[PDB]
Amino acid sequence: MRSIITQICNGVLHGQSYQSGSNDLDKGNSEIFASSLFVHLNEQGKEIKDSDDKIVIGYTKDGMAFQIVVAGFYGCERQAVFSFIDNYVLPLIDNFSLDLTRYPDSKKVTESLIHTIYSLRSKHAPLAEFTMSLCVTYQKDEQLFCAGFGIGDTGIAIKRNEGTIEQLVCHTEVDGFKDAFDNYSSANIDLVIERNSVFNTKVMPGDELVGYTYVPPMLEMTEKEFEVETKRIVRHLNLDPGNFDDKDPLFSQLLQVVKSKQKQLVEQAKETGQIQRFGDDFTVGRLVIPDQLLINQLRIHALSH
Ligand SMILES: [Cl-]
Ligand SMILES: [Cl-]
Ligand SMILES: [Cl-]
Ligand SMILES: [Cl-]
Ligand SMILES: [Cl-]
Ligand SMILES: [Cl-]
Ligand SMILES: [Cl-]
Ligand SMILES: [Cl-]
Ligand SMILES: [Cl-]
Ligand SMILES: [Cl-]
Ligand SMILES: [Cl-]
Ligand SMILES: [Cl-]
Ligand SMILES: [Cl-]
Ligand SMILES: [Cl-]
Ligand SMILES: [Cl-]
Repeated sequence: MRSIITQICNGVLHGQSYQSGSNDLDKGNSEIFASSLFVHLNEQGKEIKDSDDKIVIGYTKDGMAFQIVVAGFYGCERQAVFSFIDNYVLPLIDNFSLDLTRYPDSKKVTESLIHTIYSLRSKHAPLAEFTMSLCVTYQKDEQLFCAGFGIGDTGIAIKRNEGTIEQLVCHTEVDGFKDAFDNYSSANIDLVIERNSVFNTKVMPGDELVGYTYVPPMLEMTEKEFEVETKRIVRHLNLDPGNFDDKDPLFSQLLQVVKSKQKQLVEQAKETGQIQRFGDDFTVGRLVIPDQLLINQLRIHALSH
């Protein structure tokens, strides 16, 4: 492949966490963390399945940064999902960045990419059923932008250099549905796209993108609820920025806030001394937007292989 992958996590073994460390190639700008927040207690309140999440972070051959955040539906399909991302999604990213540069309407470019992903999934990976968000940088008018999307329940937030956190891709919930890259959702792709997230924004070097699968739901807030005709309620869920401040990286603070909450949940759960079951796979990725010097260094690195 031509893209530079600086961090990748293909699931994590039951009972284990994964901490990627930094990659010197991108000066510590990218990292992954992956832990299960699944809590499963017997009647006596004692503790009793591999992760299906995948994150990929890297840079195109042109130095443009991307993050892909994926959560598979079913354990027995995890390899099909993981393979589909490597074989079919990753190779699209360079041309997505180039098209975003070259065409006027980022929304049309992104929509077209989503249709293409659904097409390839149906032609080449029927067992790859998953939710996914992604984003890539691109250069236009001597500025740097970031565009992408999310279908399903994964999220991407950004903490800007001055400290404000905003949501780029929300966790979308649709009454009675599970919108995803799957056979079911592929019957009405444009409706799925309109009720999930597409984004395009200006970014500056040092702005920090944080992608995530599942967070404990009391850490989110409802940014919007709306009715969709096909008579269904859609909710867009954001990371509640009240749990964060301006000083530390958002990746750092998310892991802290989740850990502290999960500690409370596990303690509550044990002390009820009853059956409890809740939580899911938690995987988080960090991508700091590169400056022009690193972008150049990456382009050169990609040439030599
Ligand atoms: Cl471990
Ligand atoms: Cl399963
Ligand atoms: Cl595949
Ligand atoms: Cl590639
Ligand atoms: Cl293209
Ligand atoms: Cl646009
Ligand atoms: Cl857009
Ligand atoms: Cl399709
Ligand atoms: Cl398959
Ligand atoms: Cl430019
Ligand atoms: Cl949003
Ligand atoms: Cl849903
Ligand atoms: Cl449709
Ligand atoms: Cl706030
Ligand atoms: Cl710069």
